[PDB]
Amino acid sequence: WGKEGHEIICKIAQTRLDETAAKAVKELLPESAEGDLSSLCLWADRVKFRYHWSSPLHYINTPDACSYQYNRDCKDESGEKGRCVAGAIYNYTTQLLSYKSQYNLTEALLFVSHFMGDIHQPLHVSYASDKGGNTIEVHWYTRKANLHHIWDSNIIETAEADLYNSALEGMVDALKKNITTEWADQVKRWETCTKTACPDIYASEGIQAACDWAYKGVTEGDTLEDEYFYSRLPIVYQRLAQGGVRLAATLNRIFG
Ligand SMILES: *[C@@H]1O[C@H](CO)[C@@H](O[C@@H]2O[C@H](CO)[C@@H](O[C@@H]3O[C@H](CO[C@H]4O[C@H](CO[C@H]5O[C@H](CO)[C@@H](O)[C@H](O)[C@@H]5O)[C@@H](O)[C@H](O[C@H]5O[C@H](CO)[C@@H](O)[C@H](O)[C@@H]5O)[C@@H]4O)[C@@H](O)[C@H](O[C@H]4O[C@H](CO)[C@@H](O)[C@H](O)[C@@H]4O[C@H]4O[C@H](CO)[C@@H](O)[C@H](O)[C@@H]4O)[C@@H]3O)[C@H](O)[C@H]2NC(C)=O)[C@H](O)[C@H]1NC(C)=O
Ligand SMILES: *[C@@H]1O[C@H](CO)[C@@H](O[C@@H]2O[C@H](CO)[C@@H](O[C@@H]3O[C@H](CO)[C@@H](O)[C@H](O[C@H]4O[C@H](CO)[C@@H](O)[C@H](O)[C@@H]4O)[C@@H]3O)[C@H](O)[C@H]2NC(C)=O)[C@H](O[C@@H]2O[C@@H](C)[C@@H](O)[C@@H](O)[C@@H]2O)[C@H]1NC(C)=O
Ligand SMILES: *[C@@H]1O[C@H](CO)[C@@H](O[C@@H]2O[C@H](CO)[C@@H](O[C@@H]3O[C@H](CO)[C@@H](O)[C@H](O)[C@@H]3O)[C@H](O)[C@H]2NC(C)=O)[C@H](O)[C@H]1NC(C)=O
Ligand SMILES: [Zn+2]
Ligand SMILES: [Zn+2]
Ligand SMILES: [Zn+2]
Repeated sequence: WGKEGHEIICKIAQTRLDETAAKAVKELLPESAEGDLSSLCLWADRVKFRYHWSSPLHYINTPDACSYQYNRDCKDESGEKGRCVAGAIYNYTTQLLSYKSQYNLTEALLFVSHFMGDIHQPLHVSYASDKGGNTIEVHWYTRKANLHHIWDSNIIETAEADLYNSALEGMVDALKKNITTEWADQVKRWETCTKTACPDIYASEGIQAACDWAYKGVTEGDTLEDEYFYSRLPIVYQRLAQGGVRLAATLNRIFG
């Protein structure tokens, strides 16, 4: 996701922390964050080149199909197993279990927070052949955009402006209300993990969404506008809510 998606996920998550996780997060964040996890939930994107080994950790490349399997797909372009967003979530969650080494656990917190978000963006678990939709060039209303960017940013930005009247917290607040009043039974399933982290579950949902919602109906050169926007917005909402709920549930397990 772009900035807005990560902020939403991290705002939802931080308000769902239990006392032990809330305490650990306050302790691990730098002073400059002013206690707010969401102020640093794009940090991982800002070290893609300084930590160039981290760049493949934001996504999963799959074959042209609707399936994900860790052993088949969780690898970087050189074939190194584990080097994908699912593998990164396992790595950094494991590191945080040691909290109160060799590792910087502030970085581990910021990585797991960002990557729990990215594994929920459908086009972060999608086809190698189109670079997760980056090579699918369309228009978003009147402007050129690639499909990946539409999912990272344009849908959310257009909703924030047109539907939420530029209210920086309107979408968050509406998602939180629905977590309580519309989605309670589902939320319980979203939180449950028979392990500490369950990223493969989330990735498998994501490639299915990439097939059925993101790529579906889209051809190079199309104009995506209201029909696509209104029909895909509920799945964006779902994935943001899932990401926030699962980030909190995972941190609660780690720090508990
Ligand atoms: C899980 O989370 C962890 C933590 O975030 C991730 O760890 C990171 O993993 C990446 C690789 O995936 C590492 O980067 C690579 O590091 C090696 C060198 O590794 C040694 O040096 C590291 C840096 O040390 C200096 O800096 C520190 C900090 O300032 C100082 O303290 C030191 O004194 C040094 O000055 C050091 O971090 C490494 O230690 C880690 O590993 C050891 C085990 O060996 C542990 O004991 C430690 O506790 C610690 O965990 C280690 O000592 C580089 O060689 C890599 O770069 C080369 O290769 C790249 C291609 O693969 C290429 O792009 C680069 O240009 C570079 O290429 C050059 O060198 C090659 C080899 O010689 C040549 O072939 C090539 O031609 C060219 O010349 C790369 O930088 C991170 O260091 C590591 N970070 C940490 C903190 O551990 C992990 O990836 C995560 N995994 C998943 C799945 O999420
Ligand atoms: C665990 O990991 C985090 C994230 O990587 C580290 O936090 C980062 O620390 C660095 C400093 O090491 C901060 O950058 C500095 O920010 C200040 C203020 O903007 C700059 O003045 C400073 O610039 C100087 O140093 C650079 C060194 O390369 C030079 O390029 C410049 O020219 C200039 O001389 C530098 O940019 C990051 O902002 C900060 N990131 C975050 C997200 O907080 C942890 O480092 C610790 O915490 C820091 C706040 C600071 O107190 C460090 O001294 C601490 O080590 C790191 N924890 C570790 C290693 O224990
Ligand atoms: C929070 O949950 C509420 C309730 O589900 C969401 O509002 C509902 O949004 C749906 C669209 O996802 C609306 O349904 C649509 O209505 C039109 C017109 O009838 C129809 O063409 C579509 O086929 C679809 O049925 C629904 O009217 C609306 N409900 C209410 C009471 O306003 C809301 O969007 C959710 N917000 C977030 C952030 O999740
Ligand atoms: Zn992202
Ligand atoms: Zn992206
Ligand atoms: Zn990212």
